[PDB]
Amino acid sequence: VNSFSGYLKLTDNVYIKNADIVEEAKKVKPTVVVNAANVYLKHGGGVAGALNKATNNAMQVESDDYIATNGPLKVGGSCVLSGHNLAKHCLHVVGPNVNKGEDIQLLKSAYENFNQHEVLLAPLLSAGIFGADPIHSLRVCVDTVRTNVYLAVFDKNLYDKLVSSFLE
Ligand SMILES: Cc1cc(Br)c2c(c1)C(=O)C(=O)N2
Repeated sequence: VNSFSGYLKLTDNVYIKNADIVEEAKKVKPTVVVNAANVYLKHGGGVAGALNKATNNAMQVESDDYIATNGPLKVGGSCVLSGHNLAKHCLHVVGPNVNKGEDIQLLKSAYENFNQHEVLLAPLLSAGIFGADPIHSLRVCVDTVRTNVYLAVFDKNLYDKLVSSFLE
């Protein structure tokens, strides 16, 4: 459990690896995997789509039941659901979608959710379709998260860019 290998230590508590977060979850068996969620927990693409596909749609079936009963999340908010075959727990965190005019300031609130878990496997929040600058997201992660966070970045050129930012 929580067998993270090959990570680069950026700060006392933030580590980063050029890896596919699904293959990391399968290798590492983390207590917590973080999903880059939306407020309706519709896992139709990006990390959310990849994680749900890896669970054989278990995640989407559970999420649909959660939303029908409980209503949507708030931007900056989170819920803990089953980690299925990937982790003990999935922390579904909603970062702002700046592509849709949501406030980038809520990225701090999104990362604050990580502090309720001792160790996490996570993507950068508000990246990809959510439209935030990934170098900014990593800075907010480092500034906000006090617990141990292992970041998985799939794209090599983005990974090198991110590492060249805290180290150059
Ligand atoms: C200055 C600098 C830049 C990059 Br990208 C790096 C490093 C150091 C590392 O040590 C590493 O692994 N990637």
